[PDB]
Order: sequence, then C-alpha cells, then structure tokens
Amino acid sequence: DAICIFRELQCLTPRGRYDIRIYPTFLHLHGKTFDYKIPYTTVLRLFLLPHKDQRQMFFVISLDPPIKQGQTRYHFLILLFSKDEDISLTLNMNEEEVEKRFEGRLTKNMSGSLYEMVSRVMKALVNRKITVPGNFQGHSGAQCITCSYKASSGLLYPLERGFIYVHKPPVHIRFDEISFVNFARGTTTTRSFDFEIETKQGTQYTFSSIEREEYGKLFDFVNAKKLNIKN
Ligand SMILES: [Cl-]
Repeated sequence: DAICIFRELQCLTPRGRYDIRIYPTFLHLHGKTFDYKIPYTTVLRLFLLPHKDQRQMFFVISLDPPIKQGQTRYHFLILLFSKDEDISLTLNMNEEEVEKRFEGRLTKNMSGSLYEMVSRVMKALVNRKITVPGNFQGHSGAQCITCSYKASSGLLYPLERGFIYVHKPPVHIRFDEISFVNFARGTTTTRSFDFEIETKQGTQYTFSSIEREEYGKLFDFVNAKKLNIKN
C-alpha cells in the first residue's frame, strides 16, 4: 500500500490525467488506459518552473530510461498545476518512521499548495533538490521566453546553468553541452527572432517566433553567462 496518492494530476507529457502513487522505491503513474512504474533511481533531475501567466507551475521529472507508450519514448514526465490548488496529505506511515526515513524533510500530516506538496514529497523520495530558475528576468517579470520549437508553441526557461523548453517535446540543454548559440531576425513586425543552439555533439535546436522585447532579455542572459555567440 502507498505512502500517499496524488489524484487526477494533469500530465502534459505523456498527455492525460493520472494518479501518482508514492511507494518507497518507485512511483506509480496510474491512468485510465496506461500506467507506469518508475523507480526513483531512474529519475535524473527535478524541475519546478513558473508559467509566465503567474497562475500555473510545471513540475518536470527527467527520466533515464524513458517510459514507453508504444513506439513513443518519454524522457520527461511533465505535470501542470494551477498555483491555486491546495491539498492535505496524511502519509501512510507512523510519525517516527517519517522522521528517520526522510531526515526530517517531511512530517506525517502536511498541508499546502498541490504543486509545493508534490515537489516536497518528490524531493524527499528521490533525495534530490528541485531545479528552479536562477536570476533570469524576462519581459514583464516572466522567467521564460515564449517561442516555437518543432512547430509547437511553448516556453523556454533560462536556468542557472542550462535551458529547458516545455513541453512538446521537452528539451534540456546544459551550458557544458553547448558549442555556440546564435540569434537571427526575420522580416515580420512581430515574433521576428530565432535563437539557435548547437551542442558539442553537433545537434541543433531552433527556438523561433520570439518577440523582440524577449529577445533582448535573452541576449543579456546569454552574454552575462559568457556563452559563445557565432554570427
Ligand atoms: Cl519582433
């Protein structure tokens, strides 16, 4: 029986509504049609990312190996939360257990926003810090840039030492993986900028349809971070 269960979470990747059942060594993502049992040892990284609208949060779980849904491979689990939603949790464990098990990181009875509770429980169980944005300031106080990638609109987050784009497909690129970056501008009167990244392995990523105001914030970031610009 589970330590706790988070019900009816909005998953973006893979898309659907899933319960997350929390066990000592794995989580169970349980939906109507599919389910996946995911050992914590397969979780590489955790991210908590504020949507630019200030009303939603992404929770991103990086996986290796990926989960398989037919021929589709998902290297990330992405959950989407309203900042508003609240939850009360009662861990299916006695009080003294939890203190020993989690080094005092959790208590038996907990209350808070759903996104914070999921992040806290995941943090404790995987024994990993949550990756958040650093000090990047975008346009109008957003910590991300709105852009298109592979013909889908999404959000690019400049992190302390990397970039992550959500959600279709998600992309995480560490600074140490980057060969160079470049900027290009088209002739449209809006959404005219492209930001391109080439990795050391030769892979290329283009984030396009970037507004000029956001391009300017991204430009300062890339320079502040001393990334190599190739014109
Ligand atoms: Cl523009």
